[PDB]
Amino acid sequence: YKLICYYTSWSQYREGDGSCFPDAIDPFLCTHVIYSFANISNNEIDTWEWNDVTLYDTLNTLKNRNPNLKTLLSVGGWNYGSQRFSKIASKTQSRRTFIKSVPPFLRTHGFDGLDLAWLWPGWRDKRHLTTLVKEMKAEFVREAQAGTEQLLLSAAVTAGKIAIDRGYDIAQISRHLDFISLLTYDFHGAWRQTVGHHSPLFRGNEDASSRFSNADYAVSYMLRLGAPANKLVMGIPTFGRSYTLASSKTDVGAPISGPGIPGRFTKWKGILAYYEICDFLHGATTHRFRDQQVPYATKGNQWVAYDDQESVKNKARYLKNRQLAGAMVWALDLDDFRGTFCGQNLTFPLTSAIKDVLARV
Ligand SMILES: *[C@@H]1O[C@H](CO)[C@@H](O)[C@H](O)[C@H]1NC(C)=O
Repeated sequence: YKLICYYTSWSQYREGDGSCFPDAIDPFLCTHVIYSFANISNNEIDTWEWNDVTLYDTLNTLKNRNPNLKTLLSVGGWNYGSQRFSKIASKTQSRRTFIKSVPPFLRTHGFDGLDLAWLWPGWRDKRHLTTLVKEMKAEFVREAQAGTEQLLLSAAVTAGKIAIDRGYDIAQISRHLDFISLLTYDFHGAWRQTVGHHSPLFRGNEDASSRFSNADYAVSYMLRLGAPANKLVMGIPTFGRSYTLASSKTDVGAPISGPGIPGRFTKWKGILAYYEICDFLHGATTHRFRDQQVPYATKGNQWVAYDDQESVKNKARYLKNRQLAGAMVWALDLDDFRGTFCGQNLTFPLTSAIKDVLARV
């Protein structure tokens, strides 16, 4: 079973205890740690932060403690224009420059592979993504003849049916990819004017406005789309989402004035790290969507959907039962990485619960 964990670049800038560098990652936690994100500049893979070269180096030295640890670099993300990915991929010359540029850049900085994070191809892009992947792999195949062990290639895929049909030819890319991380935690559109959970595992009975909008839909659908189970990795979120409430209504359908106030360390309207969530829980009312098997919390005018040791465990049981290749965590800097907030001393409490479960019979 793989445990694929993301680390984010911009996490180093958060104040006081929120500051995370790759130094803090326990090297026996994950099987694969993925650095996010890399830029493309001059049609060529490239660093993003001013000091990525250093943080790459600090991450790749975690390999000294655990020589088996695999690392990847992720290209794209959202700060980065789909538009701009589209331009690179849809032309045979910009696509060629970029692909050729990737192996020596990985080798130089000590990575074992590439993660493609194009969020997200439009329908005109679908056929180019397929070509990118296909030719990117052939290049990793060509490079391996040089003696070093073959570079890994993975991709991050949205878990919403619409976005899947629109941008991906799953049958085709699964052939060349070493795994796919399914982004099963963006299932509650913020544009909706009500409460709701974003990584439910099951639809629930509550009403069924969408039956497609849950992890189990996403996984069965990829499998039916011809993604083999052994190349599929289910995404588990480590953060929560928050919404300010339009009333004292707090249950299914409860109306919303908008996103929740910024977390103290992440300072982003609508999102909270698990460590800022454990602190929010003090003085909160706690509930669990029985059917969707994930929790939520509320206090003052603030309502929060999130994952916990129990829901994270339960997802890991589900993916084993389904014989998926493993789990993906978003993300190491949003787990309680210091272990100081969440009562038990335990650091990376969310990621360790998964890890503990993956090891079970
Ligand atoms: C990424 O590359 C683009 C295009 O070359 C460049 O203009 C942009 O500023 C780069 N972004 C960062 C953060 O380095």
